[PDB]
Amino acid sequence: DSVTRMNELLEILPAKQREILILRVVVGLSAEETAAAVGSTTGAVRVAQHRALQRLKDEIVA
Repeated sequence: DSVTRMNELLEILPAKQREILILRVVVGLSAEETAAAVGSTTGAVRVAQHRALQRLKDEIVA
């Protein structure tokens, strides 16, 4: 199940990064709305996004 694999991948990330990716990508919050939602700065959300995609890319590639 594709969503099953997705959740297993997401479970590889820190909670905060999972939350950010779900909010930005699946739900569709902007970076600003996401930062407001999770009590961060937009800058912090951008950094977390970068760190998340890199960890994901690592897993997918390997």
